[PDB]
Amino acid sequence: ASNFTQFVLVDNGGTGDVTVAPSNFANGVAEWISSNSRSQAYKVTCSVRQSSAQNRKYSIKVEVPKVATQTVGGVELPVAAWRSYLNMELTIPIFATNSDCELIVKAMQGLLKDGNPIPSAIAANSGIY
Amino acid sequence: ASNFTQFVLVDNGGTGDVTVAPSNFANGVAEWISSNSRSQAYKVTCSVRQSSAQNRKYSIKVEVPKVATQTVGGVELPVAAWRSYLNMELTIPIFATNSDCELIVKAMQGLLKDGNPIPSAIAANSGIY
Amino acid sequence: ASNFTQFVLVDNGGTGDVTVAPSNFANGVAEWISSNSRSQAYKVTCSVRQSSAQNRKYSIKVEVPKVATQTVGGVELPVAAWRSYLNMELTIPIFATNSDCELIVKAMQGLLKDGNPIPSAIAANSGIY
Amino acid sequence: ASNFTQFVLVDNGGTGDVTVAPSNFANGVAEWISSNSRSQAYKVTCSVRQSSAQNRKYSIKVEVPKVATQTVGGVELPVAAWRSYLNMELTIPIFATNSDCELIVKAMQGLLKDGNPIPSAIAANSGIY
Amino acid sequence: ASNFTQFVLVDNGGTGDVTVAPSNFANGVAEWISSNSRSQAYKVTCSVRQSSAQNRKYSIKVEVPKVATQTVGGVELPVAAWRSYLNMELTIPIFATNSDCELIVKAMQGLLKDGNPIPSAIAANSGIY
Amino acid sequence: ASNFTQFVLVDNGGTGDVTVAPSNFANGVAEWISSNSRSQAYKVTCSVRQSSAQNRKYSIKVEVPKVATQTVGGVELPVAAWRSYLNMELTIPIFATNSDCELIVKAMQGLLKDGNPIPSAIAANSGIY
RNA sequence: UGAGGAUUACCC
RNA sequence: AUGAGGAUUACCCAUG
RNA sequence: UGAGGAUUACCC
RNA sequence: AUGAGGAUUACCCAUG
Repeated sequence: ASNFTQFVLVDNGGTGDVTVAPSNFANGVAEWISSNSRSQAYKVTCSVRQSSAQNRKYSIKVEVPKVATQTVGGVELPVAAWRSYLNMELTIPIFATNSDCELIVKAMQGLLKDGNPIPSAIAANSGIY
Repeated sequence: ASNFTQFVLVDNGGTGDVTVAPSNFANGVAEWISSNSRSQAYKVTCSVRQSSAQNRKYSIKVEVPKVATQTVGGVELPVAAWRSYLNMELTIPIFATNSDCELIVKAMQGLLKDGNPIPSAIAANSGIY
Repeated sequence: ASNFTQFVLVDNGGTGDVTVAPSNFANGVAEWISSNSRSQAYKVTCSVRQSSAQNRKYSIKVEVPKVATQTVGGVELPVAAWRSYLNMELTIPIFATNSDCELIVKAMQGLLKDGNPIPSAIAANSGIY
Repeated sequence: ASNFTQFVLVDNGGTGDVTVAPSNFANGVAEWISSNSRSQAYKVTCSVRQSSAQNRKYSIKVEVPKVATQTVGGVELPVAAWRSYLNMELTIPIFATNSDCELIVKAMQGLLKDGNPIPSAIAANSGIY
Repeated sequence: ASNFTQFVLVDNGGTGDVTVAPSNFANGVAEWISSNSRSQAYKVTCSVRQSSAQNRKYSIKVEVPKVATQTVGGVELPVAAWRSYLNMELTIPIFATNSDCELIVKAMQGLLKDGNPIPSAIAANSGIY
Repeated sequence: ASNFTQFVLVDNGGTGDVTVAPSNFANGVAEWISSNSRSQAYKVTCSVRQSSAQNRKYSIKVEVPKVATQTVGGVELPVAAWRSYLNMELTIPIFATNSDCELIVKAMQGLLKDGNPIPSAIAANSGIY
C-alpha cells in the first residue's frame, strides 16, 4: 500500500483528463499537483490531525486554475487568470468504526453526484430554490 | 429549474439508501434531513453569497450520524461522540462561466471518487502514507 | 412538497371561512395573512431555531382582529377595533423522534378540542373551576 | 358549568388514549396529569388573569414526555432530553364577547388542524420550506 | 407555495430571453441573478419593510449589464462594459386592500407599456418634448 | 412631434380606464394629472439629467390616490383618503445605443409583467416567500 | 450613496 | 435562560 | 426628504 | 473552539 498515489481529478473521458500526482509531504501536508508550471497547476492538499482528545480532523483543499498567457514587460508568461478554491474540513469522532467512516464517504459522494441539487446549483451559477 | 428537492445522500444500491428531504428554507439557507430525530439525522445545508467584489462563495455543511452501536430513537450523549461534521467552502471568481463551474464540480467528484487517495484514507481511519 | 401553503384558520363551515395565505419569509419568519388590508388582516407567523445545543424551539403567533371602520379626519378607514394575540413557544429536545413529535401535535389538538376544559373556559369568558 | 374535569389529551382512537385528570388547584392554577410518575407524566396547567386594564390573559402550559426508548417508571436523566414544553399565552381585550371568544378558539383549532402547515412541520421535525 | 422563483426579465420572443433565477434571501433582501459569469449577469433584488406606522415600503433594484470582454496583458475576462441601474421605492399605506394593490400594479404596468410617453423617451435616448 | 401627451395609466378594459393628461413642463419636470378634482387625481412626473459625465438619469414619480369624501362640520370635500407613492431612478451610461435602451425598457416591463414574482407580491400585500 | 423618512421634484 | 412579567405583539421588562 | 452622486442594499 | 467571517488560500480576522 501507500495511498499516496496519483489520481484523475477531472475526468474528461480519457481526453484532457486532469490527473494529479504526489508532489510533497513536507510538514505532514500531503500535496498533489498537475503537470504544469507551478503557476498554472491544479493543487490538492490533505492533512489529518487529532484536533481534540476525541476527534480527528481532515483538512482538504483543491485549487482549480483558469489558465492564461500574460504579457508582462513585453514578455509572455504562463499564468492563471484566476483560481477557484475548495476548502473542506471533516471532523470525525474517535469512536467511529471503519464502516462508520465509509458512510461519511458515501454521503460525500452522493452529495456531489450529478443531477443532485448542489452540483446542479453550482454548475448553473445559481442557488437552491 | 427548481433544485430544492429530495435526493439520495447514501446510495446502498436501492435497499437501505438514505434519502434526505427539504426541511427548512429560513434565510435562503436550504436544509435537507433524513427521517430521524434531529440527534440521529443526516443533515445537509447550502447557501451562496457574494463573499467579496471578485468572488461568490458556497457554504455546504453535512452532519453524519455514528451508526455502529446506535440505538434508534435513543438519547445518545455526548453529542460529539456520535456525529461527524463536514464543512465545505467553495470560492468561485465572478468570471467563472457555467462551463468553468461544471469543471469545478468534476474536480470535486474526482477528488471523492472511490479508490482515490482521499476517500480511501477517510474510509480506513487513516492519513496519507 | 413545501409546507408553506395556505390553510383555513377559521373554519366557519364553507361560508365566511377565514383562510390565510403565505405572504413573507423574510428573516426566516414565515408569515401568512388573510386577504384584507394589512390593517384588518389576520396574521400567523412561525419560526424555528436551535435554541440550545440540545433543543429546538418553535415560536408561533396568531393575531385575530376585530374589524371596524373608523372616521379619522372626516374620512373613513378600514381598521381593527382591537386584536387578540396568541403567542406560543414549543421547546423540543433534539432526541425526539418523528413519532415523538406526532405525540406533541396530538396533545395540542386534544387540548383545544371542543368540549374539553380549556376551549370551554375561553369561549365562555371564565376560568377553570 | 364546572369545567375542571378529566379529558383525553392524546386521542389514539379509544385504544391507548392518554387521559389527563385534575391534580392540583393551588392558587387558582388548574393542573391535570396523566397516571405516571411526574418525570414521565403528560402535564397541563391553566390560569386566567387580567394582565392590564384592557386585557385578560390565559397562561396554558403543557409538558409532553419523549416516549421512544422510554423505560416506564425509570430514572431518565437529563430531564431536558426527555421532555417537550409548550407555553401558550392568549391575550384577549376586555371587549371580546363570548362570540368573539368562540372565534379565537376556532382560530386556534384551525392552526393546529391536521394537514395544516404548522402541525406538519412539527410532526416531521421540520421548519417551513 | 413560493414566489421566490425563476422568471423571465427580458422577453425576447422565446429565444434570447433573459431569465433570472433565485440566488440569495439574506436579511430580507431577495436576490435573483441570471446565469453564466456573475460579472455579466442581470441582477434583481427586492425587499419590504414597515417604513412607518402606516406604511409598508418596497425597494426593487434591477441591473442591466452591457456584456463585453476585457483584455489586459493578453488575459481576457468576461465583464460588463458598464451597467444601467434601476431603483424603485413603492410606499403603500396599511389601509390598502388587495384591490387597491392590484390597481397600483396596473398603474405601474401602464406607465411602462409600449407606446406610452415614458418607455418611449427611454428606448430612444430621449426626454419629454 | 411630441411625447408629452395624454396616456392611459390604468387600463381597466375600456371603461374605468384612468387617463392622465399633460399639465405642466416647468424646469424640465414634465407633469401629467388625471381629470376632475386635483385632490383626487393621479399624478405622474418625469425628468432627465446628465447625473455625471457618463450618466444620464431619469426620475419618474407616480401617485395613486384612494378616492374618498371628507366630511367636516357638514361641509364635505372630495379628497384622497391616502396616496401610494412610486419613485424610480434609472441611470443610463452615455454609451448606450438605442438598442441598449430598448432592452432596458424590456427588462422593466418584464419585471412588472403579470405573474412574475414582484407584481404578484405587491398586488397581494406580500413580500417574497 | 443609504432595503434612510415623507404631507412626495420635500426633508435626513 | 427563566417569569400564571407587560405590549401598542418577531417588541419591551426583570432576574440569572 | 432631496428631478442629490454612485464602482449600486454604498455614500451625501 | 466557534463564524452562510475574508483571502492574494496550509494565510488573516473576530469572538470565546
